[PDB]
Amino acid sequence: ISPIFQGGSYQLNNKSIDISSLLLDKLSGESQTVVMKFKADKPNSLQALFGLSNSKAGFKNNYFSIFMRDSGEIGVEIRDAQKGINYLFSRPASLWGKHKGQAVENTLVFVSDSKDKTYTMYVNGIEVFSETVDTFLPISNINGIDKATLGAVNREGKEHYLAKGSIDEISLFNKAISDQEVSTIPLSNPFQLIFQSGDSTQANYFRIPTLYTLSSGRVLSSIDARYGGTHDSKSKINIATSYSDDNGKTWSEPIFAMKFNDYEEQLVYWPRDNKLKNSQISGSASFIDSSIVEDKKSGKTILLADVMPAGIGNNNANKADSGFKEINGHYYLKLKKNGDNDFRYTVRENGVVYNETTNKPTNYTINDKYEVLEGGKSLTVEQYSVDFDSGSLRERHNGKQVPMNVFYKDSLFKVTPTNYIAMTTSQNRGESWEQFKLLPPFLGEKHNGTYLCPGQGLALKSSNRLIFATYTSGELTYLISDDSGQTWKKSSASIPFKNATAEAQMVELRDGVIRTFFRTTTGKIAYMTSRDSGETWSKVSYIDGIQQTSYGTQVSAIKYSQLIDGKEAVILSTPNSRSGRKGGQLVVGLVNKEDDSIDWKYHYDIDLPSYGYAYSAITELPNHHIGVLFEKYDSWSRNELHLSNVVQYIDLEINDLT
Ligand SMILES: O=S(=O)(O)CCNCc1ccc(Cl)c(Cl)c1
Repeated sequence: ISPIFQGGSYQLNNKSIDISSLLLDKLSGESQTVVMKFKADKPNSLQALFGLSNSKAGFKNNYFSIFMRDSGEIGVEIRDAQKGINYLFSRPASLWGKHKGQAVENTLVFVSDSKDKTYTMYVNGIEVFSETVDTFLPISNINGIDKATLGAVNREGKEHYLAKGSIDEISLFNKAISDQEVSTIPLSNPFQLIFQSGDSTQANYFRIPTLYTLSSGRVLSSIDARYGGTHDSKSKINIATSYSDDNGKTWSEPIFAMKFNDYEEQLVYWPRDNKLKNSQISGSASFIDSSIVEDKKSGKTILLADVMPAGIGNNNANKADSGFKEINGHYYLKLKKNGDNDFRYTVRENGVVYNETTNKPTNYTINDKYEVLEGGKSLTVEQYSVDFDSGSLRERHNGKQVPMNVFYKDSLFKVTPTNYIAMTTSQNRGESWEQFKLLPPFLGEKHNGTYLCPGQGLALKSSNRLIFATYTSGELTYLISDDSGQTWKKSSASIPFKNATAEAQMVELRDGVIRTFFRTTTGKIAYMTSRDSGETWSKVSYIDGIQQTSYGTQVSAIKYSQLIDGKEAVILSTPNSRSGRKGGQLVVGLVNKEDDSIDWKYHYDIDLPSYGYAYSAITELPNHHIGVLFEKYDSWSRNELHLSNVVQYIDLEINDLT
């Protein structure tokens, strides 16, 4: 249907615009849709875009408003004092501000549906909230409404929540338009989604993006598909991948690179209220933090991720145990059987489960998918599904049987409750992945494993050498392979931090010269340099000119293929802020050939300083553009947990950055 009101090019310069005469007598019935295209690249701290209000003395709490905050949060209020109703619905990190230096046209669609008693908000083609109430309040049924306002709310004759921005288009409809109709509204998005709610992963949330450009020109991405809200393990998390064959313009339907099936892959709306938001899937095995590299020699793509057995995160990982037993320089995965107090079993060659107390082998074997077989027959466990139907999280059997895996809660044989690193490979550039294999311990029998640095591994240009950075307490532990990842050795590099989340990414400055940039606890990004392709490492220095928070954020980095201002260049991606994960930047550094020092010359503002930016992935696309896949929200903040579709991808050109 057509709009009851349509207007455009309104400039909101800290002065509201009265449209009461044009709009109020048009409103009819109890269901309404608002469609608004607006820019706000210099918003006030808290501002209303649109208001319907009773402006009379004594009715200051009788109004409907669409408001935003300078954090990028969008919301509505719907208030009527006589009815005793004060609704506020909102979601953080729903907005764009600027892209390539230009103000972004956000497309907002608000649906107020009296039939279903539901208020739904979409921004830029993303549903950010849908709220059903017992007692519905039509937005124009508020007692004594006498003003329709853009850029403020009129309360008792004064302008509240004054806005700075512009409304290029606004339309209103006396109908709650369907999800279908909403999907046909044209958008002006500066970004795209690779992974998203409702896709093949069926995860409602994603974190920890990666990007890597393959030699064929295919661009590959991996990511944590996170099911139990955005929480780090313990949770259910799979690793998913998607690729683009047209320089990032379109992306394949995701597949899994690493997956467990002890819990159903469920799209769940995780509670965001303070009482329940820390609910956590607590009995699922999980993966977390993936990293990708390509091997020139074999042509294989290699992907590593951390692996957790059921119930396990870094918080409760058996810190004193690698989970392997050493025998004659070889390492065997330990196993505990149902009923034993200790781990009296190991997995030997060909997956033979072996009893250690009596050195007898068993009739049990572990296959290649880490599944348990008895006498060659595959054992099963009943799968779990989760729900909040009771008003709190329940995890329960769902009637479905799945292969029994040693990482599962219900398994006859269980691995040690600690963190492992898994490896998988693809021989078709991400069209399918092999069953994963555990990497061996690198720091000994009684040391728990290191933590993978998410992002990229490094394929040295002038050799077959492959390197994946990992971290543990007191050091970076580089994993090095010269045989297409069939065997790995470690190279330890001390860092002056204990228990840091020292997420590190590498660039090859020139042949055999590696600079690693890493997250610290000091508020500055650190780096170290190797000049012998990763064998030995320099002391730690720090970058001036970029700020991080005390707890730090992952930093991504690449060596750009083309010279800039006649110099070799490196590009870093990180938030730039000592306050939160916001103020995303790409920082372009030029290498000084005299000494390999880096002059950080150009800073590109990804979006507003106050808008969220967290973990990130950067790659040079085959056409020399820059692809960026990043968490567009504050993934540390306890207020921005469990948001859908905030991991987003943009395309940039070098001239945009400089
Ligand atoms: O808190 S954030 O800095 O956003 C993410 C840190 N995640 C680190 C990490 C790595 C591996 C595991 Cl298993 C866990 Cl639980 C946490």
